Amino acid sequence: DVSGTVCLSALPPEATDTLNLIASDGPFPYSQDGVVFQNRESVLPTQSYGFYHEYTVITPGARTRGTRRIITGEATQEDYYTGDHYATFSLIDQTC
Repeated sequence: DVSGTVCLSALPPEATDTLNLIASDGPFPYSQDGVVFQNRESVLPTQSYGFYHEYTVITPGARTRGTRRIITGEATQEDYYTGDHYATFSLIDQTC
């Protein structure tokens, strides 16, 4: 299930960075940025394989990708933020 919609400005600033890189088709900081997200656990709505992709939202100080991501859907501004390593997601509203 998607846990509601969140304004971009209420997310960590790194989420804004990640969306800016998605908008320019990268390049990206991690090799895993832009791989297909399978939605294996069906947390997000069911869509075709390849409908979703994932991108790192950098955690300051982390040596690894940490727990924060944006998952894109192929729909117009369909983007989800997770801060808890894909457990929960909120739809990102870039308008606020």
